[PDB]
Amino acid sequence: FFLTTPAAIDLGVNIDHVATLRNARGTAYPDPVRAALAAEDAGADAITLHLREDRRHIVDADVRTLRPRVKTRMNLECAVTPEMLDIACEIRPHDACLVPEKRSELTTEGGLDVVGHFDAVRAACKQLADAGVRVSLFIDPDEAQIRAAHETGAPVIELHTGRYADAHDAAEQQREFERIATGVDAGIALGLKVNAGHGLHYTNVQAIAALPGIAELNIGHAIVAHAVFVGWDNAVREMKAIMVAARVAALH
Amino acid sequence: AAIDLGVNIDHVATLRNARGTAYPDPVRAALAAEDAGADAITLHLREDRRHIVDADVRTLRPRVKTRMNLECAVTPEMLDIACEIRPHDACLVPEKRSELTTEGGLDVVGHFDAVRAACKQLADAGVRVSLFIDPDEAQIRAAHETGAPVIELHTGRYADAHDAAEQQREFERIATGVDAGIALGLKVNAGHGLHYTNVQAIAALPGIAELNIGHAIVAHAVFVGWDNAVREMKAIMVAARVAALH
Amino acid sequence: AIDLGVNIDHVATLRNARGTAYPDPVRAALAAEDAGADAITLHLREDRRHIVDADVRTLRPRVKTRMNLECAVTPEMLDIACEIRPHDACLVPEKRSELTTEGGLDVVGHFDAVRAACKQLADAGVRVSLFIDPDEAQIRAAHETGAPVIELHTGRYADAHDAAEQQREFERIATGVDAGIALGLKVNAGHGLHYTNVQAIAALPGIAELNIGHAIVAHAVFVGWDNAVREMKAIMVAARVAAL
Amino acid sequence: AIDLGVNIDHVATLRNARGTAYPDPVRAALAAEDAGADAITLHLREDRRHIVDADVRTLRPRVKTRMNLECAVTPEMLDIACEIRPHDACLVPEKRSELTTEGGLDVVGHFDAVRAACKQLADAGVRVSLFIDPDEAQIRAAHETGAPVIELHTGRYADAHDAAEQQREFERIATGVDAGIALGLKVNAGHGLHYTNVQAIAALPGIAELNIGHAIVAHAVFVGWDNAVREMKAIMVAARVAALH
Ligand SMILES: CC(=O)[C@@H](O)[C@H](O)COP(=O)(O)O
Ligand SMILES: CC(=O)[C@@H](O)[C@H](O)COP(=O)(O)O
Repeated sequence: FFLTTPAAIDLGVNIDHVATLRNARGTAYPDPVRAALAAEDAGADAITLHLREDRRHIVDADVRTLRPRVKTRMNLECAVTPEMLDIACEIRPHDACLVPEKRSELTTEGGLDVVGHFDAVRAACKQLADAGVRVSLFIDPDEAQIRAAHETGAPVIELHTGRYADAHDAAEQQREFERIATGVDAGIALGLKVNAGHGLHYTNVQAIAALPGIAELNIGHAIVAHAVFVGWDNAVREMKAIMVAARVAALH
Repeated sequence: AAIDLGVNIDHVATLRNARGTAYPDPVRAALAAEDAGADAITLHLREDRRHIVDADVRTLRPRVKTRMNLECAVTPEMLDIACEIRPHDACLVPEKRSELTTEGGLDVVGHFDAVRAACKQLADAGVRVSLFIDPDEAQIRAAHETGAPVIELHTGRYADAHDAAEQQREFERIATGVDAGIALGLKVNAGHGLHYTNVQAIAALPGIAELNIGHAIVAHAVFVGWDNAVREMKAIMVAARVAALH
Repeated sequence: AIDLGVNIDHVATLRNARGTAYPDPVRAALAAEDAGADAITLHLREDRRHIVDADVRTLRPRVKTRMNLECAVTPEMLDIACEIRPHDACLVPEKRSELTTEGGLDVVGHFDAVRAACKQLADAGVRVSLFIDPDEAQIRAAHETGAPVIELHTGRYADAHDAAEQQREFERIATGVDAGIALGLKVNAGHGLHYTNVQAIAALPGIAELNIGHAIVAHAVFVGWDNAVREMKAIMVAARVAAL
Repeated sequence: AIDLGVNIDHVATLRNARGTAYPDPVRAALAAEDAGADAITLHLREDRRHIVDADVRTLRPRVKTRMNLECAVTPEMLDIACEIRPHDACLVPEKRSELTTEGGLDVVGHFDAVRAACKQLADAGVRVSLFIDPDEAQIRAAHETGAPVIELHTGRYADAHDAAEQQREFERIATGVDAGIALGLKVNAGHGLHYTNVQAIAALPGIAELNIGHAIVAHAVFVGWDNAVREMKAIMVAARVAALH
C-alpha cells in the first residue's frame, strides 16, 4: 500500500521549443514566458530554458522577463564561457545546468567533456555557487565523467538519456538503460544528486522515473510535441502523473 | 495491455438527462473512449432508466469496437434485455435495498439461487458474467459457487476513506479479496469510486484484471476534455502496474 | 460589447450525482472568468437540486468579474441574496403558481411581490433582473417593478422544430428587445442557446448579455471547460461585430 | 459559406527541431479535417526547410477533403506538383528575384513563366491559385495567366501598427477582392491572419477561402489542435453569416 504524492519525483519543463515555434514566424507567440508560468500551474516543479550563445531559440528577454515571475524554480542551461556565466550570475536562477555548445566542448555521445575542460568547469562551478546557484553538469553516463563532475564541486549531475531514448531495438535499449542505472548508483555513491531528461517521452520515461536515485527529470521536446494535439496544461500534468505513478509503484 | 480500463459512461447520460436534449451524447462518449485507449465501455441500464436508456444500449452494441460491459439488476425484465443484446460482458449489480449489503455490494449470499440462475441464463447467451460484491470472504466464496467467472470488488470504502490509516486498512481488504478470488480461479475487477490519486495503489496489485471507472473520468473530462481524461487515466494505471511488476 | 454569463448549475449536477466535491462548481466559475466570462451565473434553488448554499458563499468573495445569482421570489431566498450581495440577481419562477405556460415569471400576476423583491435587492446594492417571456405586457410589467434588467426566455426559439417556427420565435425576441430598450431596460437572453443557434441572437445590437449554461457544460465534457467558454465568447463577439 | 484551409508547415518546423517523427504533420493534417478544415495546405519548399517529400507523398492518398500544395515556379517543383495531383496548387515566391517588396509573386514580371506553370498544372487537373499582393496590376496579370484563383497577401494588414494603418490595408484587401471577382477570379487570403484579425476579412462576402497557418499552431500549443482549428472555423463562419444578414 501507498499514498500517491507529487513530491516523490520532480519535473522540470523545458520551454526552448516554444521559442523555436515563435521565432519561426517573428511575432511574440506562442509566448515562452506564458508557457513557463502555465507549466508551473500544471504541476511543473521547475522551468528549464537554454539560453544559447547564438540565441537560436530562447533569447535574453525571455530569461530576464521570466526570472522575477517564476513561482517555482528557474533552471538556466548555459555554456561554460565567461560572458554567459556572467549572465547566469546576474540573473541568479535557482539552478543552472552547464551544457556544451561548441564541438570542442562535447564528447561523441554529447555530454560536457568535464575531464578535458576540468579547470574551466571547476571555476564556473565556483562563481555560480558564489552567486547562490545550485549547479548541475550535463554529462554522459560514463563513470570517469561522473567522478570528474564530483571533483569539480558541482552538487548535481544530469545524465544524458539520448542513447537510451534513441535505442534502435529493445536489447540495445536495455543495455543503455543499464548504463543509466549504474550511472545513477555511481553518482549517488559520491553524494551527487542526479537528474535526467534528454529524449524522454510518454512511453520511455516510466523505466527512468522508476529508478529511485533520480531526483528530477528535465523534459522538453516531447511535452511540446504532445501539447500541439492535446494542449500544454494537459501535456505537462500528464507527464507529471506518469512519472509519479512509476516512481511510487516501483518503491512500494 | 498490462492492465485493462473499462470506461463507464452513465454520468455522461446524467448530464444529458438534466437538459432533455441528445447532448452530451453517451454513444459518442463511448466510441471516443475506445479511440483514446479504453478496453471496454461500461454502461448501466437501470430498471428506472435514470441515466442510460434502452436506445443508448441498442445503438452502441453493434458499433462498439472493443467490449461492452452491461451493468444490470437480477430481475427478468433486465436479464432478458441483456440476453437479447448479448453484450460481451455483464455485471450484476443491486438496484433495490433488499439486494444490497450495508457496504453496498450485491448480496449474493442472501439471493444465491436467483443470482446463480441469472449467471446460467447469461452464460447461455454467450455473456461473460461478473458479480459486483464487497471484498467480503463470504460473498466472494458464494460468488465462486454461482459459476460466474468474474467478480468486481466494491472499492467504495477504500475510495471514500478519510485518513491514511482508514484507507490503508481498506486497501488490505481489497488486496486480501483479490488474493481470495484468484485462489478460487476467478478473474477480479474493481473501480467504484476510483480516481486520479487513489487508482495507483489498486493498479499496482497484479491480480486485478480490469478497473471499471466512471464518474472520476467524466468529472475530470469537464475541465480537461474527454479524450484526455481517458488517455491520462489509462496512462497512470499502466505506469503503476508495470512499475510494480518490475 | 456583448457579454457572456456562464451558468455553472450543471457542473453541480454532475457533482451531486456521486456525492464528492468534484467537479467543483467553484473552480468551474473561477476558471470561466479566466477563460473570458464576463459574469458567473448560478441558480440557488429552493430545493438545492444542484447548486447549494456553500457553493454561493465560498465563491462570492473570490469573484473577479460579476456574480449573477438566480433565485425565486420567496423571503428565505431573498434574505440569502441580500446577505451575499451579488452584483446581479435574476428573479426566476420555481413554483407552478409563478409560471406562464411559456415558462417565464408571471410578473403581471405577482406584481406586488416582484416589485417588493426588486426594492429589497436594490437596497442591498444588487442590480435586479427578471426572467420573462418575450411578451410586451410582461415586459411592461417588468419595467413598472423598477427592475433595471430583463432576461428574455429564448427556449421556444431554441427548441423550434423547424426553420419557419424558429424564425417567427426569433422575430418575437427581436421585438421584445426593441420593446425593452424603448423603456430603458437592459435586455439579456440565453436559455437554451448553444453553438449553432447563438449567432442570430448575438447579432441583435440591443442584447447586453447572454447567460448560457448547459450547452457549455455539454461541450466542455469533450472539449474542456476553458475551451468551451472561450469558444462561445469568441463566436458571440464575432457575430456581434460583423452585424454592426 | 466560407472555407478554412489549415496550413501545417509549422507542425513540421517543430518536428525538424528534434529530428524524430513527432509531432507528425500527417496526423495534424488529418485531425484538422475531422475538426472542420475544408482543405489542408502545405508548402513543399525547394530547400525542404519544414515539409519534406515524404510528408506530401504519404498525406496525399489519405486526404479526405482537399490538398492545397504551395510550391515555387520552377521545373523540379512543378513536376513534383504534377506527380502529386493535389486538388489545389498555390504558386508562391521563394527567391528574391520572384517577389515584390510587399512579398507577393511578381506575376507581371514573370508572366511567361507563370502562364506556362498554370498551363502545366491545369493539364494535370490541378486548380491553380497565384499568391499576389492586393495591387491592381498583379490581379490583372493573374487573370491574364489563365489561373482561376488568387490569394491576397494579407501580411501587411496583419502586421498593421495602428487602427488607421489597419483600415488603409483592409481597404486594399477589400478593393482587391472586388477587382478579382470582377474578372471572374476566386479570391482567397490567409497570410498572417489570427484569432482577433480574421473577423473583418471573413466579413467580406467575396472571399472564398482563408488559408491559415501559424496562428492555429501557436494557439494549438496551449489549447490543443482540434480545438484551435474548430474555433478558428467557428469564428470565420460567425463573422461571415452575420455580415450577410
Ligand atoms: C456538441 C456541442 O457543441 C453541444 O453544445 C451540443 O451539440 C448542443 O447542446 P444542447 O444540449 O444545449 O442542445
Ligand atoms: C494570441 C494567441 O493565442 C495566438 O493564437 C495568436 O495566434 C498569435 O498569432 P500570431 O502568430 O499572429 O502572433
